[PDB]
Amino acid sequence: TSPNSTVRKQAMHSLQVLAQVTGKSVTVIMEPHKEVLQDMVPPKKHLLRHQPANAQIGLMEGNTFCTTLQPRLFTMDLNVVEHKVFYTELLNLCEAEDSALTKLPCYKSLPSLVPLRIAALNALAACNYLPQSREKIIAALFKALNSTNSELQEAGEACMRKFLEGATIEVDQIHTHMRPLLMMLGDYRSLTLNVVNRLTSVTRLFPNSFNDKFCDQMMQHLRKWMEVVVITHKGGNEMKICSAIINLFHLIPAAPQTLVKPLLEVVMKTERAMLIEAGSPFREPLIKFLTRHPSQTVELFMMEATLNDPQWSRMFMSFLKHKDARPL
Repeated sequence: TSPNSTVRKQAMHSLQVLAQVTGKSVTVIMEPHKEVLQDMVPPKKHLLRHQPANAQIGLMEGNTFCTTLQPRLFTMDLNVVEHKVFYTELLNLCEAEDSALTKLPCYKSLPSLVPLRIAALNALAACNYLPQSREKIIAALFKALNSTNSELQEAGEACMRKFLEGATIEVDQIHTHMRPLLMMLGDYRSLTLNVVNRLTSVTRLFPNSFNDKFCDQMMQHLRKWMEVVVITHKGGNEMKICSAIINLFHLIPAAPQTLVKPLLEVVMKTERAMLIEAGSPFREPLIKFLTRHPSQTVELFMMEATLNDPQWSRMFMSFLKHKDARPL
């Protein structure tokens, strides 16, 4: 529970090393000592609001560590007053606005709340075994997963991955929590890089969520974004938007093989307009998608007319030379 992040992480790593060398588990090693944690896991004698931010993060990380062990060293029970207080503080920290935290004196001087929010989210995701909590925890995890902050988004994805290891989540819950984002992406201008990153995280965690019609909508949006990229190039983040959208396809299991032809056509059109082959950032995600349907790609490229057309032949040769193109 040390406030010093280096010493805390080295102690946790040291306990894991000791468990690996001895062959015992971390819980067995920590079990006779755990008396020394009784005041800290969960924090009893002080409210976290009174404690400095570094101490708060250290206590939350220590709680996450003790609760994440395979046999839990401490099991939180919401019937215990201190445990409910700690859980409520974690929920408030995850849910509250940045301005509501800033007015609190302990946070008032942090350069960024984001490390505190990540530590709180990790401490909340560790409570996957309490059946009463799950709805609020899932709501907080989805709020973090939908955060415009990149670091908070990645932390939300990781915490959701950690939470799903010990708790189920229903498809209805996913659809209800993701409905605000899915409704907004009807127009192509709404597809910022953050939105596509959030969709990527959702499809990584929950592959079932997205179906064929979503892939068609993403294809239409990608066509419009590639047209915008070409217009911008002719006039002189859209390239990253395009690349992320293409990368989204190979992570959706419901993406049909029929997408290969329009995807190749739009990438070829954009590259020909921009006159780029080596510097094209569309090849890396496209080859990931093509390797998922290698027979369709080979049959499309190995057509006589397509092998005569020098541009398509060049694109085929470039794909076949790639490291990931073993299926092709």
